[PDB]
Amino acid sequence: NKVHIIKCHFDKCNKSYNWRKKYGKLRLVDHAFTHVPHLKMKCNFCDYMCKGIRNIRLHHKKSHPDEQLTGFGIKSVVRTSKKGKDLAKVWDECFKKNRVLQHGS
DNA sequence: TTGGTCTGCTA
DNA sequence: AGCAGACCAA
Ligand SMILES: [Zn+2]
Ligand SMILES: [Zn+2]
Repeated sequence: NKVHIIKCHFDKCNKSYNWRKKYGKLRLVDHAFTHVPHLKMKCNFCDYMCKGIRNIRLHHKKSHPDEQLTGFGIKSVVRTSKKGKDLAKVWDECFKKNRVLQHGS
């Protein structure tokens, strides 16, 4: 579980992250989504909107503590979003070239 | 908010 | 495994 330098390969982006296998991909997925125009996470309990899985979960925790029901899992985003193909596409454009992001290597 | 870092378990 | 909840710092 050593530290790896993960680089975003999207056009004109110089973002990089210190990353370990155990971290998982939340921060990386959210960064890829910043390259998706007009993509927004809408709160299912009010008119709040934001970008990013981490942010919408923080909104749920702070603004809706009576809703014990949890937000979406990271492995549900691609397969249930109407723009899921675009989301998986922007992930590949951003991070696919980082070989260590592959499972089992 | 976001980054850097951390880790128990539906281990 | 790595999700996803956690901390503090900026
Ligand atoms: Zn980027
Ligand atoms: Zn809300």
